[PDB]
Amino acid sequence: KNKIFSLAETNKYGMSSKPIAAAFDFTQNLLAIATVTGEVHIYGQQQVEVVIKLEDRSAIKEMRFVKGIYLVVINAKDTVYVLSLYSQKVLTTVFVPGKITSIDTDASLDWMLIGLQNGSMIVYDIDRDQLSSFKLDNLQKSSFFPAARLSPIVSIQWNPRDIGTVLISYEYVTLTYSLVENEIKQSFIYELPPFAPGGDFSEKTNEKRTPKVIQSLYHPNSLHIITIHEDNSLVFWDANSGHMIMARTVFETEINVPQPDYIRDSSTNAAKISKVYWMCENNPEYTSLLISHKSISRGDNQSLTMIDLGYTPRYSITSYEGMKNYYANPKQMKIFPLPTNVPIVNILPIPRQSPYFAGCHNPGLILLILGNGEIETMLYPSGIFTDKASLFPQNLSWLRPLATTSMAASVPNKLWLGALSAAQNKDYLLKGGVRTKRQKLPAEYGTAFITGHSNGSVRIYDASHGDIQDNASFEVNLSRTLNKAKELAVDKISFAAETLELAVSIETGDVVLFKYEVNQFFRRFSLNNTNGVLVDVRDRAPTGVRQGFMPSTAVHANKGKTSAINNSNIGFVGIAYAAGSLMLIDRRGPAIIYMENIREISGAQSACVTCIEFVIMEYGDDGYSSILMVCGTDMGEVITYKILPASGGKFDVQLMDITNVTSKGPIHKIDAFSKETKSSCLATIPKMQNLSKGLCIPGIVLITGFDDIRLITLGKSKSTHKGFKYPLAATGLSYISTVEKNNDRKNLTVIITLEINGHLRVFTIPDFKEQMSEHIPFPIAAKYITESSVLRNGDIAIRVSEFQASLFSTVKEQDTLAPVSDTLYINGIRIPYRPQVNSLQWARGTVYCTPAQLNELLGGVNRPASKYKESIIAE
Ligand code: NA
Ligand SMILES: [Zn+2]
Repeated sequence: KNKIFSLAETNKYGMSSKPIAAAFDFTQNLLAIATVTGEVHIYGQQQVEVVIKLEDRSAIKEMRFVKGIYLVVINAKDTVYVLSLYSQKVLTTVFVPGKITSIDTDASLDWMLIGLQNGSMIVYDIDRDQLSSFKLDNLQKSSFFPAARLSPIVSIQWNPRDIGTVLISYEYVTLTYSLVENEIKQSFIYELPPFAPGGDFSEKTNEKRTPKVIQSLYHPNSLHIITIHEDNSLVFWDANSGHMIMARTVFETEINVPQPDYIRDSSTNAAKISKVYWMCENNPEYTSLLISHKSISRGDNQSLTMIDLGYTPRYSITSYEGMKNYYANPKQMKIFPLPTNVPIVNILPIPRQSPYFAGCHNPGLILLILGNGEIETMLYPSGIFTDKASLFPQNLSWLRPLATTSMAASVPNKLWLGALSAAQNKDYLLKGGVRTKRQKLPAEYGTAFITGHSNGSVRIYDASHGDIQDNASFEVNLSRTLNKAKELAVDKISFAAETLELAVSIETGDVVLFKYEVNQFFRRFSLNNTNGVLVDVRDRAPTGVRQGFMPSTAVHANKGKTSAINNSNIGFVGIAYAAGSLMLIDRRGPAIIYMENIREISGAQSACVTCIEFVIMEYGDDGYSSILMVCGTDMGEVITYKILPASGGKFDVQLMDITNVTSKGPIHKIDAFSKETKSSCLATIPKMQNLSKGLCIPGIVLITGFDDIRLITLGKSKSTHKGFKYPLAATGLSYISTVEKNNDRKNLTVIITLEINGHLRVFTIPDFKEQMSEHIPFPIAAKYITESSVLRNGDIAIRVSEFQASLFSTVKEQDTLAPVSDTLYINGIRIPYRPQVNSLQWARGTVYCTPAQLNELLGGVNRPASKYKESIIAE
């Protein structure tokens, strides 16, 4: 009933599925990340983010930004899509005649080279949506190995300084090809004589070998090239003479020389090479190689290796031996240990100097997408990994690193907005696009989101995209507060919205308290230093932050993991431990005012308290309101405590009673409302101050069990209950206002419920008359569904999966403005001049070719004008 309620999704957070591939455009300075189900997220400065969903739900293999206005996306079905960063829609879909095994594009060119399984190479005109007549047959079969198996094209790359030359690798031969002269310029075939050790994974060292090629790359100067093979061999060649300069691996050289008495001196089990990147610094004369390794076993066997080659000797005055010396004695080699044992699925360097040199021009950061969906960021060349949420839009923080817990709360905008105004994100990395202003009409309450991570970090921000809320956020790190590096996974979180206080529990059982406030402005700190349970960590506050969530106390009970926590809005914090202990702390102090193991009080077989809540209402029938701490146990028991203002501003704790309320344990949600006004009875400072008035407010407490809800009156026996067909995921009370008369404001208190399978319901209380019944529109993960939070205005924040959350509204009538999108493409940004062959490095030998001339070669003299408005715009 009630035309008042209607289910609608208001917002999405994180990603609807696992990230699988990424790309970056230097010119527009935008980051694109694609998922396993065909969605493409494009990010820019601050919170700029646009999502484009492909018709096909197939996974994305590769993406490239071209001409600064197009995004080329290729899915698993070898279907090529071309997206417009100008109109934010798909411009064309193309099915490729064959299996795509390699490609290459260039930010300044309209052409994409495509290698196929059959070893052929075709060229596609991205700008005019047409295939070129230019096609290459399998050169390996026709010119080098006719009797060999039909080889596919393993890799293709545009010559860094000459758009008219391309580097092509087949399995057993690599070669440079001139599109202008239409002929093979040079070839390179890596052969090992008998007794040559070869790469770490080389087999039958006794015979002659031609180890398959897995990748080919041009040296930034374009005069040398490297070929990497299956045995892990790294071979450097002079691109013009074809002379093989030197063959080596990460640990040795002269691997091409026969050594019948060779013995592998390695205390490190080899890791097969996955991919290689040739980087260069601001000044192209300095370069380095970044190498990734496919794991063996399954334990952190995925580290990155960097070989800094330093200054490249001048080509014209360096002998082959000089060059061999250059490659044999790197300026430096360092291994970058990956924080995780999870396999890397995609590596993307983030260029800082220009879009050239295959997008590796002075990258100060490397983006990594892991098989589990986590996204890592490693500073280059330092190798320092960072999880600073502030570096990218907040929606990406759900991935860096994955959230282990989360919640949402209705917070009063009064002080909330003041805190956000002073917390704008001023140090994000991306610069592209413009965030479209989406001003949200004022409200007394806003929505705060809070996430915990395996990292030990906790992110805090507003779920809205308003002027002040959109780009504001806070991040607190327990690794600092605790001077710890392992065992930091956030287990539970409690956020007191009225006093902006925070309680964080970690996997060890320790709990740290924080509070939004002004800040005070050793390396030996350890919780085990003192014998006290309350450890002062006030001085462990973040250095340069004038204000924010500052730490105060660390709770070191040494009582195991927590079973429940609740930072009240009245200075008290309740903490329960799986082992049975129950603790009550008064922030005024701070001090522990109560601590007993509830197992010695249970009438049932209660092992621990599974839920804690603070209320101010009449206990039983004593005629006045009291401060009551209500606790639900894993066995359906409810324990009620009275918190009484005592002498010297302290408080006494009095156990009122323990009652076995339901066989549907455990109790995981507690709430309350007044019997007459049906307004919230959760404890608040103003309510606490009113105690001196001696008012009496009888109320009803809601006890949420496994699959049943109990309505009870504290201190009384009578009650009611409502059972559900499916287990309950989350419940909560909502307070709504409905106009109807002439300007009459009639409020309504409803309870909203979410079952673990995704079904959502709204009921009026205490009669429990259903007002709405609908299922969430998509599959939801049982694992995270229980983190969901019902909000004060009828909204509900739901965690759908490991990387996704959605905000839903249940109240139909709402002040909704038509959806709007951010701007991605910015006009007038000039794409720099591509590097050219240094007449100073290799004078002559090259054949200058302008893009105009390349366009004629590949497109023909009568190349049509494109049908895209984007073609002319991009000039
Ligand atoms: Na926001
Ligand atoms: Zn349903």
